[PDB]
Amino acid sequence: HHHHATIKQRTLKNIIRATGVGLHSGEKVYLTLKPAPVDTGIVFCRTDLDPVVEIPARAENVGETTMSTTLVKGDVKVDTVEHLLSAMAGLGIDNAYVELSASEVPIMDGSAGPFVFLIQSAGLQEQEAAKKFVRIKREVSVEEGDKRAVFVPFDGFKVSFEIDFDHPVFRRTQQASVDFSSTSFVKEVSRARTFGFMRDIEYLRSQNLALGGSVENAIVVDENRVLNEDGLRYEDEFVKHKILDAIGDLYLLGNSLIGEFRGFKSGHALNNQLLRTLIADKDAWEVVTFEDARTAPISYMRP
Ligand SMILES: CC(C)([C@H](NC(=O)c1ccc(C#CC#CCCO)cc1)C(=O)NO)S(=O)(=O)CC1COC1
Ligand SMILES: [Mg+2]
Repeated sequence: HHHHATIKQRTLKNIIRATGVGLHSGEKVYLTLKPAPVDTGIVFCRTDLDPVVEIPARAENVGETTMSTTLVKGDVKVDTVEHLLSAMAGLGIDNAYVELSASEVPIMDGSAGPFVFLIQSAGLQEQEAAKKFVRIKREVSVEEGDKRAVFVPFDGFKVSFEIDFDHPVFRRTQQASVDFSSTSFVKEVSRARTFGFMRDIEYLRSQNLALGGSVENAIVVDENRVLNEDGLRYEDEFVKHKILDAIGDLYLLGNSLIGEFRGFKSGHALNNQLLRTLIADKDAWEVVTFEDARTAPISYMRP
């Protein structure tokens, strides 16, 4: 028959298994993504510990936001969740358990591409409960110096980002806007790899960071050019990756957004400051569901 269909929560149809290396720790890590019940959200599970330590991927659990987005509970951390969370958000996955055998999510090829491929191969499962969205109803802005991150009301979901690197590799706009109620996360953004400049990578290594980085999982830039012999996947890959990171960091809200995000030189730390300010300002957002997908401002691929 023909009639209104609620937009439903989604989990995984099948389990996903992957093995990789942490970008910063260099450690080998085994990843298992599992389906989860309605209203679970995304939950990270350190299965190398006894007992297993579980950390919901929510803004309140964000520890340090230095080089990557890190979740903390007591003395236990899960590092670099942003790229996997970007894949979850981009495919509309509400509920899943993410089991990790080590403290850091594997970096894969530096983008969300391998995650979206593994998830879409396994397939998604719609669940018998309405999907909840957080709708921006007032402008919310956080700044620190010359960095800015803002939420604005928008009947859809749209992310804009601008970076301002003074570096010969950008002699480029350093700006991109993507409307995901219109274009596709998989198409526009998922394949954008992380990047680092050699000067900063050298410092990071001296601090026991970036230990797993290489041309196999990152765009590596020296003082003048990209060192990866096979080049860039997009002419604006750097700023597309900033958008990927933003989508992942924003999914620490625990629900998909109906609104617009605008980032100027933002990063994990300011992104999370923006989420904490939004959450505290309950006049600026509300939780909504859609009983008829045909009238909703957002749509999703077939599962
Ligand atoms: C883009 C970022 C937002 C971020 N990437 C990292 O932290 C990172 C660090 C090291 C490496 C590496 C390597 C190597 C090698 C072999 C040669 O020896 C890659 C990526 C991110 O994607 N977070 O999600 S960044 O902060 O701008 C990254 C700075 C550092 O310069 C710019
Ligand atoms: Mg990143």
